[PDB]
Amino acid sequence: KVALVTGAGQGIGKAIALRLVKDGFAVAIADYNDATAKAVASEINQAGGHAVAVKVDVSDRDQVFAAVEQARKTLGGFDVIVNNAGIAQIKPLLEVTEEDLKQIYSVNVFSVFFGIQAAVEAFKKEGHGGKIINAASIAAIQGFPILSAYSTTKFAVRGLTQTAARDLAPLGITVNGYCPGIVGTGMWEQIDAELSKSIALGRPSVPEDVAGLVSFLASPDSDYMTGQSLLIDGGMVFN
Amino acid sequence: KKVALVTGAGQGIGKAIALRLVKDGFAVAIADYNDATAKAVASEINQAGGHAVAVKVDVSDRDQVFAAVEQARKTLGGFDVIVNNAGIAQIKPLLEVTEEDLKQIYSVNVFSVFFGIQAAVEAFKKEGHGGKIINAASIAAIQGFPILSAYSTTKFAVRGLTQTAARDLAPLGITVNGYCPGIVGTGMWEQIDAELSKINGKPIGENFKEYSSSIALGRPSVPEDVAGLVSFLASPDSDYMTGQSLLIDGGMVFN
Amino acid sequence: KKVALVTGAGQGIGKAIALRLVKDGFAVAIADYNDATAKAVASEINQAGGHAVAVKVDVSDRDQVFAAVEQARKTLGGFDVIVNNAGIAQIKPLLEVTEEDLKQIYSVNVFSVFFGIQAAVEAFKKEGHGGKIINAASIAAIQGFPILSAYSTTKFAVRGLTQTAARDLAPLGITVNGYCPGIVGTGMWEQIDAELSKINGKPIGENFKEYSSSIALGRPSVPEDVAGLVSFLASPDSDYMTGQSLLIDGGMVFN
Amino acid sequence: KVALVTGAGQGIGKAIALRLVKDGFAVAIADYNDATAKAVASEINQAGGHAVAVKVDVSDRDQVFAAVEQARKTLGGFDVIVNNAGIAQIKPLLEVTEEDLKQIYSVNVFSVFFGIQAAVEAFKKEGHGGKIINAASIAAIQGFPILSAYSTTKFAVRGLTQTAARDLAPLGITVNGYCPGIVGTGMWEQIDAELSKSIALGRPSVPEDVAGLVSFLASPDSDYMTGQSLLIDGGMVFN
Ligand SMILES: NC(=O)c1ccc[n+]([C@@H]2O[C@H](COP(=O)([O-])OP(=O)(O)OC[C@H]3O[C@@H](n4cnc5c(N)ncnc54)[C@H](O)[C@@H]3O)[C@@H](O)[C@H]2O)c1
Ligand SMILES: NC(=O)c1ccc[n+]([C@@H]2O[C@H](COP(=O)([O-])OP(=O)(O)OC[C@H]3O[C@@H](n4cnc5c(N)ncnc54)[C@H](O)[C@@H]3O)[C@@H](O)[C@H]2O)c1
Ligand SMILES: NC(=O)c1ccc[n+]([C@@H]2O[C@H](COP(=O)([O-])OP(=O)(O)OC[C@H]3O[C@@H](n4cnc5c(N)ncnc54)[C@H](O)[C@@H]3O)[C@@H](O)[C@H]2O)c1
Ligand SMILES: NC(=O)c1ccc[n+]([C@@H]2O[C@H](COP(=O)([O-])OP(=O)(O)OC[C@H]3O[C@@H](n4cnc5c(N)ncnc54)[C@H](O)[C@@H]3O)[C@@H](O)[C@H]2O)c1
Repeated sequence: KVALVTGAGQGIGKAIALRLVKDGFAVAIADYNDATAKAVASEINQAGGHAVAVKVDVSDRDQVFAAVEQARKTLGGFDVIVNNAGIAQIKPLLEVTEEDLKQIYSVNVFSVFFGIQAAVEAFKKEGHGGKIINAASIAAIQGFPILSAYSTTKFAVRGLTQTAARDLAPLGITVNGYCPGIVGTGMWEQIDAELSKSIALGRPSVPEDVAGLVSFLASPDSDYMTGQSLLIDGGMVFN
Repeated sequence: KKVALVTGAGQGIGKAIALRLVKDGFAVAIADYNDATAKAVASEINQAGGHAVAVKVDVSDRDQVFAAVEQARKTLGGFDVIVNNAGIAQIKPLLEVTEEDLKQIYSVNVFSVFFGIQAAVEAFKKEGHGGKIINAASIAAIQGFPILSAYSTTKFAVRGLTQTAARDLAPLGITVNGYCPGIVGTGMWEQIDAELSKINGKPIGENFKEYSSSIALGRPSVPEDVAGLVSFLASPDSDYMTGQSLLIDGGMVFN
Repeated sequence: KKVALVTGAGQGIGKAIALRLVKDGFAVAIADYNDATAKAVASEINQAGGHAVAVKVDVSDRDQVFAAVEQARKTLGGFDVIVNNAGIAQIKPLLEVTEEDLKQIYSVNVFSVFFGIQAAVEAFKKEGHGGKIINAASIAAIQGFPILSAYSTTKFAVRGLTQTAARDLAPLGITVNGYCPGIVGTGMWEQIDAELSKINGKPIGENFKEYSSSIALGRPSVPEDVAGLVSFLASPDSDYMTGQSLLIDGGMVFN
Repeated sequence: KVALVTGAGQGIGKAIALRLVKDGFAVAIADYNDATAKAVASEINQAGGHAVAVKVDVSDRDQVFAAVEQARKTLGGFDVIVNNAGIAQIKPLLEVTEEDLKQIYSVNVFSVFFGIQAAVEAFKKEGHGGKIINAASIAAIQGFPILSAYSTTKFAVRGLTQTAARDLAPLGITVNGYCPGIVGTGMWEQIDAELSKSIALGRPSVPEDVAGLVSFLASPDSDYMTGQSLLIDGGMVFN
């Protein structure tokens, strides 16, 4: 069984990739950062797993298709895609520009359209169904202040997860999403700095928290679940 | 007299909204990319005793949106309400959606609302008071629709924007709410039904009926249904409501 | 003149709703278990030119609810709107909630709405037309509140009832919607704040303030805020809306 | 590790119980039907697992507490409770009586209050946190026609899951729920008969579908998730 994870060079994506390896997947480590992607892939291969690094800008449709097919050929199948890559824009709502919007929507939303399309083609090529797993956010469930552009892209991903699930279900292809809360990654190590210029369980999130949920969404135990965006936020928003 | 600007007011839901707001006592800027229909609606209002001005604007263009709001503020002598209503539909199987499709529909359906919010906030500040921002979402913003994936995702984005902007702008005394129509017999559903017909081979009208079979109240919607809700959202009775996307869909989805 | 019955109309939100519906032109039945306040509010309406009757009813009693609606229908000469507003709050840590607590609050807050719906539907049929059913939910029906578990669960139940009844009754031309107030300074929050104070030791008023810190618009709610929404829900402008629970909470939760 | 599952004599509850056994739990089979409960418990024990049958009417607070403590003593711990027992009332909205409401609320809602309270006491006794897992329904997310009383009880359970999660999180106790769709069990083999007098994946649900989700909710992989009601309905409602 084969999975491709975008943004897997670090943070949540990396934790997801390592957990899927533990679960028995061969994993394509897809990232625009080929240095971290190759480092993660090498770590997996050293430890006896099976991984390959693929460089891709997920806002580029051709590169997304190329990444999926490369994964499929090299790893010998294709069963799961995790559309995880994304960026945060910490800019006041009134200061958001058209260029900002074009960038963040291409990276956070169009990428998921492209990933869905490429994955479905690979599933068909392999002659079976599959699982599409999308990174949303708590900001996809309740809009977050000063992260206005970001929030709206994650709402769009939530919507995409629903509509794609409806359309692809007859093919035996499911589409679900995960909604992290506040996770101490590089993303929040930039949100932190830009913000300067609630959790029921009473602790911030670690990438492994999300990885555990994605393990379920990649497993047969989630076969009959589709179109859902699941919160693993330590109890911030209830849905 | 308070002042409202309604985008996409040349026809359909926007036109109905504009006419109802006139009835409620607003002076209204009729904003549309279609100059002829905008002028026609404005003329129809002025000849029936109301006060309206036509403003040609492509809402996907930020500079034009600011220009439209400023023109409304100057000509009508105030600015109290903006209705971000203009939008388009795309009808295409998910796997066939192109990057160009996405760039177009997000520009028109989503970026436009960012620009409308920004322009209105600046106008409210120049007028020295708060205000109301009202966004056209959709039932497709609550549950994603089959064969209209691009459209559905833009409306989800508008729903999210309504929430986020409501949080951010509340300290300024500015509220942000949305309306979610169901299946409304406008030019847009004429288009949707026709394009669905080409895809699945069902005769003209049949797709409209099947998408409408889910409606509890047992009839499709008319633009006036939506105008009534927007009247509330433009009135002082909605002053303490913000961040909400309200369904007036005859009972298709419950939220 | 159309006819509305409002339960819990002796004081607080119910009283404000009743007075606003009178302003809108309804004849109103003032329904309350408190006979004195019901009579007082009815008298206050009649002495100011409106038309009202006081009806003593325990809404947890099905026979009394039917009797109250029938009395309203006969005395006021019609029946068009019912507002199921009467309710109580309990304030108690989750692990300390008793079976007797549950039996009481579900009887008053939930079963009452079943009975109101049933009584109103029968009345609408006797009058030979459709109608509007309007239920008091809560922000606690959308997100469960700490230390008010019993109350929160009853309001979730009312939210569900609003949806289910909307589906079932739509063919009869009867709509069912709900309103979700936020933090409203009534006798109920006087009680809640006092009981929370006894639990966590914070001075009177401080719990009310902390529960209100989440409000985007930066002020607690007054009953008039809710009355404005219910005015819309009682008006023809909401005819095509059904099954919805609408938040007017100053921006605490977004739905 | 020890789990108690109510309504485990048959249907979804039984499937949940058997899956938790496979996962390594000792399981208390709790039911008002002691015959089926004892049969399921015996099946588990015969196969090398560890189970005990407990008779309980979950609408009876004292019996719920007694069942939990019996499980705790006999099986040697207490880590998970699954509040699964419930009934359906297929009665027209206008025909619903006060007696109907008293019955269905005591069985479907009060039971979950009681189960939560009893489980928390056992968790404290054992000196650790735990997992509370509640059976909601698709009818808890969108109200279902002609199942009006039922729908409202499941909405209440959804609300209870949220509020209890908020209150119990500081104790390291989580509360989540599962929302089955249309499952071919004895319950729908009564709803079927009373109804007489949409699924994206294009097939009805089997009890094992739900069991897979509950396995996740009983596992460490769900530790950071709380207050959520998760749909596994084959794509009927999206949340
Ligand atoms: N961090 C949080 O608290 C949080 C909360 C909610 C949701 N999320 C979501 O989870 C996902 C992962 O977040 P994270 O915190 O690990 O982020 P991160 O910034 O730590 O990692 C992002 C990774 O994606 C890669 N990437 C960025 N843009 C790319 C592009 N155009 N093409 C290919 N790769 C690209 C980066 O190189 C990086 O390796 C994101 O979608 C984020 O929106 C994160
Ligand atoms: N069933 C429905 O019709 C339905 C349902 C849900 C939501 N909505 C939403 O309601 C809104 C109005 O829909 P409608 O049915 O009245 O549509 P319509 O096609 O009848 O009218 C759209 C109007 O917007 C104008 N417009 C389009 N693009 C523009 C641009 N870039 N700049 C300025 N003006 C532009 C058009 O000229 C036209 O006058 C839309 O946002 C739509 O998404 C409609
Ligand atoms: N912050 C808030 O006050 C708030 C917030 C959300 C929802 N609500 C809901 O709004 C509704 C009105 O609340 P309020 O703040 O005006 O309450 P309140 O306590 O001020 O008034 C309640 C009224 O209901 C009457 N009543 C109580 N039990 C009754 C019974 N069994 N039969 C008949 N009448 C009965 C009382 O006599 C009283 O007149 C309630 O359903 C409440 O749950 C209130
Ligand atoms: N079957 C479905 O399609 C469906 C859909 C959504 C939700 N659910 C929920 O899943 C849960 C399990 O449903 P199911 O279909 O397996 O039901 P079922 O009728 O097949 O099994 C119910 C079990 O609970 C037991 N039980 C009933 N009342 C009890 C009481 N008072 N005390 C103790 N035990 C009692 C019964 O003896 C039986 O063993 C229920 O809560 C139901 O509401 C079911």
